[PDB]
Amino acid sequence: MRDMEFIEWYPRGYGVAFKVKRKILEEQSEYQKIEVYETEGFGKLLAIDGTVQLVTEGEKSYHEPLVHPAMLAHPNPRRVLIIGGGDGGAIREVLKHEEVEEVIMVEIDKKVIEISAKYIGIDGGILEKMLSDKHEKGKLIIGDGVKFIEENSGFDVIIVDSTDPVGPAEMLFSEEFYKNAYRALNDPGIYVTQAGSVYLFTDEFLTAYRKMRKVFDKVYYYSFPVIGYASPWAFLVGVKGSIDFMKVDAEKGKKLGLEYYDPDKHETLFQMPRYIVQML
Amino acid sequence: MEFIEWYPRGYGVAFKVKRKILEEQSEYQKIEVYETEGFGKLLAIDGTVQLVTEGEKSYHEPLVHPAMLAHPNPRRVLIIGGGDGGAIREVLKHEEVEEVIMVEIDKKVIEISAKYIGIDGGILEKMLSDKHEKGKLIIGDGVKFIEENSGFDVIIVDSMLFSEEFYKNAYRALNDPGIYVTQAGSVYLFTDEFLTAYRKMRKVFDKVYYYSFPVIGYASPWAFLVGVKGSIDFMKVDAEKGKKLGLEYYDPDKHETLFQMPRYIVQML
Ligand SMILES: CSC[C@H]1O[C@@H](n2cnc3c(N)ncnc32)[C@H](O)[C@@H]1O
Ligand SMILES: N=C(N)NCCCCNCCCN
Repeated sequence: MRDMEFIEWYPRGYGVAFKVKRKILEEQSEYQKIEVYETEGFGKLLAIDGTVQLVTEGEKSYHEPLVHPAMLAHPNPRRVLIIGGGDGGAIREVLKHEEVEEVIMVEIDKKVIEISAKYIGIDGGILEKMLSDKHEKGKLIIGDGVKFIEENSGFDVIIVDSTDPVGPAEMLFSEEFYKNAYRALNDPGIYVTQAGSVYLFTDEFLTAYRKMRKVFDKVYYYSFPVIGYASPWAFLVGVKGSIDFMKVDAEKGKKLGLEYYDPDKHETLFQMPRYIVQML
Repeated sequence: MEFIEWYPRGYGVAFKVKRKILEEQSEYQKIEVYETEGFGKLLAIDGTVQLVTEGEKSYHEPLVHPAMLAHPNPRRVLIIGGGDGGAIREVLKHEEVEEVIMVEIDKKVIEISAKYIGIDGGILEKMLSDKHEKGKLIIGDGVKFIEENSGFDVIIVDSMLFSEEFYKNAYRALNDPGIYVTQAGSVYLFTDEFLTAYRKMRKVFDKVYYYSFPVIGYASPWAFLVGVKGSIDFMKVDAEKGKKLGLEYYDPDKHETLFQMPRYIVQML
């Protein structure tokens, strides 16, 4: 092979591969291994513990479906909480909603933020302001999201944009966490989290769904073809109050200028292989 | 050992492989079979994945059933390509089918699939001997075939098959009502090809539809295009007939979710 190659291997021996121009950096923080590559045709790739977090040319296919469905389904998302999202893509999308007054971002690994702000740069300067407490609506907090949620409440929308549930993110998918998360939501409130590869992390998705189903008033599932991840990726939604996640404010969405998630066709967001639906 | 198919922009689909089973150069292309570690056998043509046996239904179901279930009475069906037999197997799951003609250019693909892949449930063997009750195999070019054949309730393309002339003939070959459906490539990596086909079909068919589905074995999602003749509303399918199929991937009860498609692509139509 004349050029480099980055591959993330998934269960069953399936791999997502990218031709790369070079490796920009590798750093071992106290929590995980953070790496950055310059891909041949998808911009920069950020990886944590060998798993793709994003590719700069395509990351909107993940941040849009992760953020906007919930934000557009909530009648008035004024106070938002983001757990993880060290790269700033999620908060960037959240801040597109005028109703937003405050967004608290809890990241456990500050190195991810520093590295993203310096080498990824999809946040459009948001992370730097966050790092120096100079952002008007965003407030950065370095710590574990599980602990935070155990001591904080009052959120219209909670967005969990963490790594896979293995390292420090594992408890973000625990029964007790969902209890605290539900309690932390306002009425009406909405909780959303990425839930793994539909086809290869099916157990992760099913497990989290059943746990959320025992806590939230209503639990929804959906999927979206995320560029850079085994496709498609699943998302789980937990609602408190009278929120009809089956409906979103299309007019507010039109103002977002989205490229991937289509709020006008919100009903198509719920695609899911039949065999999996039958297991719910 | 690994098998990787590379797509535009250096994106790759990779499978860990246990062993290579066969390599044969037919008169048309190079055909290879590998046994993967966790996805069954992989049929590769000129280095491209035709299918992996543990996942191919994720492609053959959405390719076939939506159109078969949207049509009021699919008695006579045409399939262009589908040498692996996955499509014909799915078509024959519909009781209304009285005849299905399969037109394949490379006989070697059929023989290798029948012997080394075998997802077709023995259908290919019968057809290779001209002994299947409903299916009829024809070795030739689908383009020339549709130039002189008509009377199909459903036409499925699973293989010049995206030219306006071809689409005109395909439309003429359809009964009224009739449905034409074709796979249209990787949504994200072959966007231009998908758009080009969509536009040519719009100039020919009474109604044109598009949809996508998460396929295992290829850069996902995969796009599909539908051309209709007559009063068929592709946005509706017979859910009751769908239940009898026992599908694993395509969900007839949630047919509205079949039309997922990235926003920027819809805007370019
Ligand atoms: C890279 S985008 C997602 C982020 O989630 C962060 N993360 C993982 N686990 C937790 C946790 N328990 N609390 C807060 N943030 C987390 C990771 O450090 C990563 O930067
Ligand atoms: N195996 C994987 N590729 N897992 C990806 C985990 C979900 C994205 N983490 C957040 C990164 C984007 N903000």
